[PDB]
Amino acid sequence: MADLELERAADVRWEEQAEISGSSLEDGAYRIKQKGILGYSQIGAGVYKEGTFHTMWHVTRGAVLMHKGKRIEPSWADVKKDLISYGGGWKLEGEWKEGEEVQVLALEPGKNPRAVQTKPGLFKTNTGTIGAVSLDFSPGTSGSPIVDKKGKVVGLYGIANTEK
Ligand SMILES: NCc1ccc(-c2ncc(OCC3CCNCC3)nc2-c2ccc(-c3ccoc3)cc2)cc1
Repeated sequence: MADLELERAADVRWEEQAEISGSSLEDGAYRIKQKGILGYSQIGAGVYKEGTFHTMWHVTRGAVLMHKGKRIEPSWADVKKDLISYGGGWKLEGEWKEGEEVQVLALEPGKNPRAVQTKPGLFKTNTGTIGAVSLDFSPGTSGSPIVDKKGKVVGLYGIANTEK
């Protein structure tokens, strides 16, 4: 049994002086940490909204999450979409405009949370036109929330569906 814990990194908010383009319980952004003999290790990042924890399927892999003294049990998951919901249905219905710049609240392992302002790449798909945000963060930065100018979570780092 892998020991997976949640650690709050910061508040989820859009930052006006973020940093732009390239060159890279309650609510908030949490890191996903696994207990190891070697030491603690961050394999993912998660978003906590309306009492529901959202992360990537591959970070959690369906494993139970420990937060404080209380355990966390997954309600819903979608392996093809790489999304896992803990304690409630998916609460993140926020959509990208497809025409505006976004901020990724990156939570790289061992590194302070930072907001970076970038414009997602756009490419066609059979389902719909999808925005792609691709950066050189460590793997353990997967599940880092992506927000619009409104400060709503438009996607999780790892993919950003465009619906205008
Ligand atoms: N681990 C990275 C990754 C990236 C994209 C997909 C993927 N691969 C294929 C795919 O197909 C589109 C389906 C939409 C529902 N109907 C069938 C097609 N979608 C997606 C997808 C779409 C949206 C998200 C997302 C992130 C945060 O909030 C939503 C994550 C992954 C799978 C793994």
